[PDB]
Amino acid sequence: STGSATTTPIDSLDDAYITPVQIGTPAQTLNLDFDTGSSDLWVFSSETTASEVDGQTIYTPSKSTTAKLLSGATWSISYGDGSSSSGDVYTDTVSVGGLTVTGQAVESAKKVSSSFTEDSTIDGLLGLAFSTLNTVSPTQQKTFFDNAKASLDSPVFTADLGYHAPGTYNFGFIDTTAYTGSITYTAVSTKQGFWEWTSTGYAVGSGTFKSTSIDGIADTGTTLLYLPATVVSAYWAQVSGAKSSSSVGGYVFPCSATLPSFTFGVGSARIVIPGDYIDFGPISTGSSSCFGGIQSSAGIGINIFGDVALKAAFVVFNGATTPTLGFASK
Repeated sequence: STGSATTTPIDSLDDAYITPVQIGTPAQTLNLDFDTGSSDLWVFSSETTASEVDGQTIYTPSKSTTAKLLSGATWSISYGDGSSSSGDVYTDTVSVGGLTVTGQAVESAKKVSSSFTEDSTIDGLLGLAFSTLNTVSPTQQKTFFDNAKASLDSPVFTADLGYHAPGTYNFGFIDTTAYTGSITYTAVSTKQGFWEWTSTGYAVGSGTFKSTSIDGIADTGTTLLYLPATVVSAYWAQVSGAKSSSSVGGYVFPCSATLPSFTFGVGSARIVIPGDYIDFGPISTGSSSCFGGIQSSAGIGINIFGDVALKAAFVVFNGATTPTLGFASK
């Protein structure tokens, strides 16, 4: 089997991407944030505290003839941005782009933090990291990909995120029309539960490539590119007027600037992030200070190849017995 679904930016900055997902019988379609940095499929629901719902589409398990309460199971998650959610668990039929999993754990939110309430375009998350990070207790649950894997033509999914445009998540096959050149594969460590790999270095603009190992995670659920302070300083030093602002919470730059590109290494290959992808616009409405898309990871504890980086590539998440990642230009 295979599946193929279009993923669409939630706003003009590509702050996140939503993908339609069918849950239950008859189908209830919710727009979920596919997140390769976490492993819980959770949704706004008929159980979510009413004051914490503001425009989202909810899953109502009592209207699904295939929903079953997973007795005793609870979940609670906190994300790197400080957001969180928690609730109870149902199993139900979940379909993405024509690919159907029966018995998928659907985590129903009883509580969500303010940032989720405030984003009316995201109805929940669909985790695609390794199932060892799933938060369901006392019986940990499998991700949608883990459940589908055995049935897929090939045990893979791919992320093809657009810049200011829709893109595609495919399951079970690699669309050879969707990228240029060849795909370069690189080793993955699953020890932290993430799609964790080691980039071979970087370049700023037309500058010479620096060979240096950068361990980080491929995370579709993070907007920006988070890299060591040395690397980020070298990038922003090439932008007149750019500076790190403690009051704003990162590097800012004059909105009048033209940004240089940023290249990262995948083995002997190179992925080029155009400068425009690094512009996240005014820090507040009407300001001439703009927020940078490359930021320091020094306060995180891990480097994160988020959407800024991934949307410059066609990315293969290979869930074979020994997982690997593949990157191609496009």
